[PDB]
Amino acid sequence: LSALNPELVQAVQHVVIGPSSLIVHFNEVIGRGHFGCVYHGTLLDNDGKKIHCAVKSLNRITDIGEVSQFLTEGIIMKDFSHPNVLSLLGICLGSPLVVLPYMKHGDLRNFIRNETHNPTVKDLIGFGLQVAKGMKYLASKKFVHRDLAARNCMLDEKFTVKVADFGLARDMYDKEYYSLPVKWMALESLQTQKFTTKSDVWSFGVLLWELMTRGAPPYPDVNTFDITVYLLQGRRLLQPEYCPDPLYEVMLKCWHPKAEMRPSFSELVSRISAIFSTF
Ligand SMILES: Fc1cccc(Cc2c[nH]c3ncc(-c4cnn(C5CCNCC5)c4)cc23)c1
Repeated sequence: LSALNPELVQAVQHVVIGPSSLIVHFNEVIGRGHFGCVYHGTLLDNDGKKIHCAVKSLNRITDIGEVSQFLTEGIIMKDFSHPNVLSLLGICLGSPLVVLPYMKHGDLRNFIRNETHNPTVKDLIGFGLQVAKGMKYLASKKFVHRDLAARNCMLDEKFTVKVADFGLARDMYDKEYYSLPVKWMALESLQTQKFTTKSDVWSFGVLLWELMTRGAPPYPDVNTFDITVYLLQGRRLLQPEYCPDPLYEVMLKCWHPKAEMRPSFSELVSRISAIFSTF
């Protein structure tokens, strides 16, 4: 730790959580191992208020070169703050730690799939509008997500959706064993391996479809290899049973073959809030 550049150490100070500010409960995992080694933690603020948090041990980082790089992704993610984006509470310098807020209802996909939960069409559209608000913010900062899907959004105790699985919160589903999300990808990303805000808009379209079907898998009868030819033929996901026609018009616009013809996230927020307001 002494070996790190002093000007870089000074730069990351605002992101660092001191060991006397955090109680990590290494004896209790969050979400029955489905999110890897994520533990409950208690973070103390400047006034001593207790904050329930989720603590991820970043096992991939070993050498000083990697520590220095992760320190930069921390500085960048710390500047990202919005009600519909998962915030980075801080980092701890064994393994470096990533401290994230605790999300009572886990991931959005599992929540909408759970038989015991009964969100209305309005509630589902509200979740979609929340995701659109989070993405409008990321897009405003020229940040391209590359893996937007319902499994990658989280829900807190107030049912606020937080876009996640980006920056230091990426590989959210990395499970350890002892022995590309092509169905959410824009046609041009499948052909070029390049990603833009316009390819996030296509992905948002599929997540909208996921919300309106209460988490059904997209294109269940189509192989990942066959998705390109299927999309090139002009075939698209069909209108869900309980989905308003203007909302399906929105989804279809997200899947337009010409990237420039797709709505921006600011247009999606405008259009979806107008639809939400009719309920
Ligand atoms: F972008 C990320 C990067 C790394 C990790 C993570 C995961 C993560 C962060 N904060 C969390 N806070 C709570 C839960 C969680 C899991 N399951 N549950 C409930 C669900 C209802 N049943 C009881 C358990 C709550 C998971 C997380 C995200």
